[PDB]
Amino acid sequence: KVFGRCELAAAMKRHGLDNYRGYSLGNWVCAAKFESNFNTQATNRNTDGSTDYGILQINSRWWCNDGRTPGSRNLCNIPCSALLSSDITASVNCAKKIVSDGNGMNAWVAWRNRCKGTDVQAWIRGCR
Ligand SMILES: C[C@@H](O)CN1CCN(CC(=O)O)CCN(CC(=O)O)CCN(CC(=O)O)CC1
Ligand SMILES: C[C@@H](O)CN1CCN(CC(=O)O)CCN(CC(=O)O)CCN(CC(=O)O)CC1
Ligand SMILES: [Cl-]
Ligand SMILES: [Cl-]
Ligand SMILES: [Cl-]
Ligand SMILES: [Gd]
Ligand code: NA
Repeated sequence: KVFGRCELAAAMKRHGLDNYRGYSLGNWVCAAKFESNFNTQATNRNTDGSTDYGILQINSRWWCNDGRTPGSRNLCNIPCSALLSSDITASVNCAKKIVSDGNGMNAWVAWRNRCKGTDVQAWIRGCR
């Protein structure tokens, strides 16, 4: 699924993501745009052999199981494929654990380089 901007904001906000660990709703929509292009099916291979999955490109090294990342952890206790769903529940619960773990939204390289220190409220401007 390719989400529109307001549509993803109202989904994220209904799944509790808004001001989660003090990160405003504009920070999450910002990250999703630059991680996946709002596209739930997005995948990218990393050079160590793991893969990033879904709208927030969640890494198979620590967080989910795809059966091809040897001696890796599955801390969200899900298959990688679950994070490719049009229903963003799996991805959201999975991003709550990651952003809680000590490093915040710096886990998202696209968030750090393109949204941190900018006008993030611009990403929800106009939405009801
Ligand atoms: C709502 C309009 O913006 C729709 N839009 C009209 C064309 N725009 C003109 C403009 O953005 O004023 C120029 C191109 N546009 C640049 C950008 O938006 O950054 C990228 C494509 N956009 C993506 C999007 O906007 O979500 C869809 C088409
Ligand atoms: C031509 C305009 O599209 C210029 N545009 C600024 C104004 N946009 C317009 C809008 O989308 O209504 C609103 C703010 N915007 C939210 C979003 O667009 O998704 C984030 C910043 N954008 C990033 C991008 O375009 O990728 C910078 C370029
Ligand atoms: Cl915001
Ligand atoms: Cl594996
Ligand atoms: Cl923080
Ligand atoms: Gd824009
Ligand atoms: Na894994």
